[PDB]
Amino acid sequence: HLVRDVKKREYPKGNLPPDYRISLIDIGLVIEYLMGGAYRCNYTRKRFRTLYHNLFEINHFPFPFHELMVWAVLMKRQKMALFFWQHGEEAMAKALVACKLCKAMAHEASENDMVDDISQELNHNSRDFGQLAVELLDQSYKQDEQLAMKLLTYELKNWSNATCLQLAVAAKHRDFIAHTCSQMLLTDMWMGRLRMRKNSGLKVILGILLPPSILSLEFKNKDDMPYMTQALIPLGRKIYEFYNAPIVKFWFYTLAYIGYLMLFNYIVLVKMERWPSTQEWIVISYIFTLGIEKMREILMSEPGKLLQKVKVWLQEYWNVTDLIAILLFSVGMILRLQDQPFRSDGRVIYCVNIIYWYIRLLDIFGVNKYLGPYVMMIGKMMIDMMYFVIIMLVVLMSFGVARQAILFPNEEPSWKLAKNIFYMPYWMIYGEVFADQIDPPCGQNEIQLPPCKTGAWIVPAIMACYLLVANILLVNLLIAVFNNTFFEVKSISNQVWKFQRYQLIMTFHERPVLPPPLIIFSHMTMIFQHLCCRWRDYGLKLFITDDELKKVHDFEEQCIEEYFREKDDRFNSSNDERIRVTSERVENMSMRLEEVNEREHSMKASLQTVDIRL
Amino acid sequence: GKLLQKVKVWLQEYWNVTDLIAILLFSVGMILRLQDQPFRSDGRVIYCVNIIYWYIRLLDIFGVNKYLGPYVMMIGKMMIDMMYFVIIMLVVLMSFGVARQAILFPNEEPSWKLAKNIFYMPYWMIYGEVFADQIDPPCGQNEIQLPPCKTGAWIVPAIMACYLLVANILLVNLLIAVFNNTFFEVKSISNQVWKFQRYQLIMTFHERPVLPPPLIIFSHMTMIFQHLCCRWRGLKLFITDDELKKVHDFEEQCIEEYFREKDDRFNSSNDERIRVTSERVENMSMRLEEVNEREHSMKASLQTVDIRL
Ligand SMILES: CC(C)CCC[C@@H](C)[C@H]1CC[C@H]2[C@@H]3CC=C4C[C@@H](OC(=O)CCC(=O)O)CC[C@]4(C)[C@H]3CC[C@]12C
Ligand SMILES: CC(C)CCC[C@@H](C)[C@H]1CC[C@H]2[C@@H]3CC=C4C[C@@H](OC(=O)CCC(=O)O)CC[C@]4(C)[C@H]3CC[C@]12C
Ligand SMILES: CC(C)CCC[C@@H](C)[C@H]1CC[C@H]2[C@@H]3CC=C4C[C@@H](OC(=O)CCC(=O)O)CC[C@]4(C)[C@H]3CC[C@]12C
Ligand SMILES: CC(C)CCC[C@@H](C)[C@H]1CC[C@H]2[C@@H]3CC=C4C[C@@H](OC(=O)CCC(=O)O)CC[C@]4(C)[C@H]3CC[C@]12C
Ligand SMILES: CC(C)CCC[C@@H](C)[C@H]1CC[C@H]2[C@@H]3CC=C4C[C@@H](OC(=O)CCC(=O)O)CC[C@]4(C)[C@H]3CC[C@]12C
Ligand SMILES: CC(C)CCC[C@@H](C)[C@H]1CC[C@H]2[C@@H]3CC=C4C[C@@H](OC(=O)CCC(=O)O)CC[C@]4(C)[C@H]3CC[C@]12C
Ligand SMILES: CC(C)CCC[C@@H](C)[C@H]1CC[C@H]2[C@@H]3CC=C4C[C@@H](OC(=O)CCC(=O)O)CC[C@]4(C)[C@H]3CC[C@]12C
Ligand SMILES: CC(C)CCC[C@@H](C)[C@H]1CC[C@H]2[C@@H]3CC=C4C[C@@H](OC(=O)CCC(=O)O)CC[C@]4(C)[C@H]3CC[C@]12C
Ligand SMILES: CC(C)CCC[C@@H](C)[C@H]1CC[C@H]2[C@@H]3CC=C4C[C@@H](OC(=O)CCC(=O)O)CC[C@]4(C)[C@H]3CC[C@]12C
Ligand SMILES: CC(C)CCC[C@@H](C)[C@H]1CC[C@H]2[C@@H]3CC=C4C[C@@H](OC(=O)CCC(=O)O)CC[C@]4(C)[C@H]3CC[C@]12C
Ligand SMILES: CCC1(c2ccccc2)C(=O)NCNC1=O
Repeated sequence: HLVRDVKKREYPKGNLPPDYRISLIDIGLVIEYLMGGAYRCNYTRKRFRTLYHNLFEINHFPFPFHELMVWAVLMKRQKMALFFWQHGEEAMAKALVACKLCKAMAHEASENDMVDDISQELNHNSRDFGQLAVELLDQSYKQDEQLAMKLLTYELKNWSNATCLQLAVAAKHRDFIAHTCSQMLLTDMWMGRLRMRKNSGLKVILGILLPPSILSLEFKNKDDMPYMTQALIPLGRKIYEFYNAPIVKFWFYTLAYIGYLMLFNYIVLVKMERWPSTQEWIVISYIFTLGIEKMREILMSEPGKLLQKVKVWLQEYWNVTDLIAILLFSVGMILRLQDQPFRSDGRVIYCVNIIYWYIRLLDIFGVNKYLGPYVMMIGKMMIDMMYFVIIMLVVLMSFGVARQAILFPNEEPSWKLAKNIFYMPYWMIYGEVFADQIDPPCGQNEIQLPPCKTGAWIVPAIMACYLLVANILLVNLLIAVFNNTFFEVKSISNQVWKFQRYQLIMTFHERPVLPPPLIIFSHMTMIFQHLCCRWRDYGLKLFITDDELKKVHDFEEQCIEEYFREKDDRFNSSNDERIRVTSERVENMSMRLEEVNEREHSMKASLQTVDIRL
Repeated sequence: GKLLQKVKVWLQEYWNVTDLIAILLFSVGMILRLQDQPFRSDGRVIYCVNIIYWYIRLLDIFGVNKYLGPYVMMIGKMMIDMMYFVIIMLVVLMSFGVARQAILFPNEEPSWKLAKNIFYMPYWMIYGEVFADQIDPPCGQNEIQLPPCKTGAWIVPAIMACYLLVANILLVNLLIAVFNNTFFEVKSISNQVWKFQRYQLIMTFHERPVLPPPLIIFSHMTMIFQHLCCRWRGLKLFITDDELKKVHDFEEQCIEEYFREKDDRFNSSNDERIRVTSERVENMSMRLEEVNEREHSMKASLQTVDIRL
């Protein structure tokens, strides 16, 4: 099923004839499609294409097990694949790749409507291989924490030059990106080349606001852990390593967002004249220079097809709601630069972006380890709040239509009838019963009150039923929902926060130095450098040597051997297996001891016969 | 011994710190009140600020009772969850307030009352006052000619609706859930911490003077006079050496019985019983195989010797 899809999508054939002898080149194209992204497998590298063309001790694969694992995972031979995982090397890479392969064959088989037993069992094998990765990583963390880092970040040349961090995030395997080893390593990329492991927020902000405070900060050495993408003199390196550190580039974009948001408030509370004010020109700068940055994230993303780059970008929901608000603020500008009333309406459009850009402070707030899980808590409870909104919408419009029609009989077609359905009953949920208009005094002589509309006594009574259902039934049931969905959403949103930290370090490592209002200088540097170097890759890898590659390898088979050894020891000392082994040995006692008694019967009988003959 | 270390140990107790702060502000209020106007009203204002603190302290006063004290520590532990709610609600409140003030009043001038109108109306909106006359005021019509509707003023009831839904229904109920799931943990910790702070309670009131604060100046002058005249001219039991011998022997009895009862629980837990039985049964299998081989040889030798006889 896979080989038909990768050949039909390459050169549109259709159903390939079943006699097709699927080449290792063709297997390589299956591997790239299931992996996704920029993974370009060693089969379809241009050297092995030459080798297959020139052949159909340079025939044996240097590390055969790696190719066997991929062979057994693609053909669903699970017990064979788990034996291949133990016997070998780069096992951390092998388990995380097999976790992504098993998940990728899972949704492909469900898409092709292959039988459900295929899709369930491939998702079971994905959880098995992913669980072996956590239990190997934990065992590496117990022995030597520093060598576990090198295992997590070294450049996996046999797996399209990725690292074990990138492979797990691509596999969305949340527990691997939430273990203590990965989080304290992601902290090390966050602080960058700074060793300021204390009161981190205050010292970095004082470095930004007062640039002389950078010189009093403790910086790590040049060989502690060089996480990098592609491979007076103190004081210049001190400023450069500070103003490239990802935690520095965060708070320097954050004090420019808080500086933007403080400025835009001033232009809309205070009047706007015909031409833009000095404050408003800094605002207009911030939106468009951000729009160039949001454009940059699309073009310099992972895929190659422009539409596939766009599809990667639409996945992040905070990124797409940036560009909608940027285009909305542009529309608000062009109207604002015209004569009123066009200006008045572009004033209004400006104030509606305020509804968005304070809510984007929620995402900036997500960096903190306490407010961050609180924010993802809010998003999950709103799905429960939508069901509250639908049930409330029936009860609100049932009171609203009944009140507007009984109290106001002889009305005419107007859209204000629709407003009066939703106006008064909606504010009754929030503490205002509109007490003067509950039961207005009618049909009496105060002056002379107007005559009572027929059936107006029903309006207090259906008010009573509506306020009981709204405020003591459905709001109270929403409280009961929110408690009993709070625990599991808490446990999920901590681990999802710890998993989306990886996105947060890696994007800010790729964002420019200067803030959004000054990003036009760095953006001109990138455009000029790309054009001039033409005339004349992602992630932070450790890029290790060869003799350290051997050593990091030897650390890892000892972790495979010790993991499997403690698994055999825990099984052979668990109470379940001790009762089993005791019971089976006692069963083999009973045939034995009964045989001893029958033979001692013949021995005592032969002793009696010899006693007769002696 | 050092004065700064004395100050730091004293500054560990937070109530003590806020006491010294409140006494300094009451001193400042006294000085401004014993001057003349326009300073006497300011000293009165400082006095009325200080009564808020001297009323809250009642919670520390109430912290001796077995039921109220842990409740006060519970309130203190849920303040942090409220602080997170405060930040989130502040973001939503400022969004509605800025949108309201900028849309409804479009020709204002630089003034600090803009910041008041940002925060005033949305904040009282959370506590059951929707300010019904100013939700959608009638405009753009004659009934007297009402002033023309500001452009986009229809948005204000809609962002009102969304703000009140995300204020009174979402965040408050989420804080109910947050307080409600963490109540058990905070309860257990607050009872244990209250039982711990009772030591500081007894200790401090053992060392405090007898006369009340309004008459502690007599005990304080007695203390300074006693310190001078005697310079010139915890609660322990101080047991005898015999009783030291008895409490010592009591303590080896408890240490022995502790280790012995631990070894009994280890050698009567189901885990060790199953382990020990399994090891014995393994040795039994080797030995019964040996007895089988030997007695088979013995039966064969008995048959051969019976052939001999
Ligand atoms: C780093 C983060 C935490 C804060 C960065 C933002 C502030 C430094 C900015 C944002 C809003 C700015 C204010 C916006 C508007 C004005 C009015 C402006 O006055 C006028 O335009 C008319 C009178 C005159 O010309 O002085 C004087 C500067 C001031 C106070 C600005 C001072 C600088 C402020 C506080
Ligand atoms: C780049 C932003 C996002 C963050 C950094 C904030 C500051 C660099 C900005 C924010 C507010 C700005 C101020 C806003 C308004 C004014 C008034 C302006 O006054 C005049 O031009 C007076 C004469 C005239 O009216 O033409 C002088 C610049 C100044 C102080 C600006 C200086 C630069 C400030 C402090
Ligand atoms: C003044 C009035 C108009 C109030 C404004 C109401 C809305 C415009 C805001 C208020 C709260 C916001 C929500 C707060 C929390 C979240 C979770 C967050 O989403 C995520 O983190 C993605 C994962 C997830 O949804 O759990 C950002 C979107 C969302 C739904 C926000 C969407 C926009 C909302 C509904
Ligand atoms: C069940 C709950 C969760 C949602 C249902 C409530 C909303 C859909 C309602 C309640 C208040 C309504 C608003 C109340 C008042 C107005 C003003 C109205 O504008 C005018 O009447 C023009 C100005 C004027 O004539 O005074 C336009 C509709 C609107 C925004 C209404 C739109 C629909 C709203 C937001
Ligand atoms: C399942 C639930 C969501 C149903 C809710 C339906 C009502 C909210 C809708 C459906 C039909 C609507 C009516 C359809 C037609 C008209 C005529 C319309 O008249 C005009 O616009 C004036 C015509 C002119 O003079 O040009 C005013 C709104 C009104 C009463 C509408 C008011 C709102 C109504 C009752
Ligand atoms: C289904 C849930 C999740 C969302 C709620 C959707 C509806 C209940 C809202 C969305 C759009 C609203 C409408 C948007 C605009 C108007 C025009 C508005 O017209 C006026 O106020 C005319 C001016 C006047 O004379 O007063 C009357 C309310 C109405 C129909 C609103 C009624 C309530 C609607 C249908
Ligand atoms: C009239 C207006 C100004 C309202 C006043 C509100 C606050 C001044 C009060 C109300 C409840 C008080 C809280 C109630 C409970 C506690 C626990 C208590 O803390 C402890 O006992 C732990 C600290 C220690 O004793 O070492 C005293 C602080 C605190 C947070 C209090 C701090 C002051 C608060 C917030
Ligand atoms: C849960 C969190 C988000 C609450 C945060 C709300 C506060 C930051 C706001 C809400 C109401 C505000 C107050 C509303 C009114 C006033 C009166 C104002 O006094 C004057 O303007 C003096 C002259 C006059 O009274 O007209 C000074 C600011 C103050 C205390 C405001 C200070 C800031 C407050 C306390
Ligand atoms: C980004 C979030 C977290 C905080 C947003 C804070 C705003 C509510 C503050 C910060 C900048 C403030 C402005 C900074 C400068 C001024 C000028 C100031 O003008 C004067 O003081 C002139 C003399 C006078 O009229 O008193 C009036 C307040 C105002 C508009 C401030 C109003 C309130 C603002 C917008
Ligand atoms: C964790 C939470 C509780 C922190 C909340 C901090 C801010 C939201 C508060 C604290 C101090 C407040 C300020 C204290 C005093 C004033 C002066 C006040 O000025 C006036 O009212 C001037 C007189 C007039 O009304 O014209 C306007 C609100 C403002 C800026 C307040 C706005 C809201 C502030 C910044
Ligand atoms: C506009 C907000 C922001 C930002 C700032 C801090 C954290 C996350 C995002 C920015 O200032 N420029 C780059 N991207 C962005 O959207």
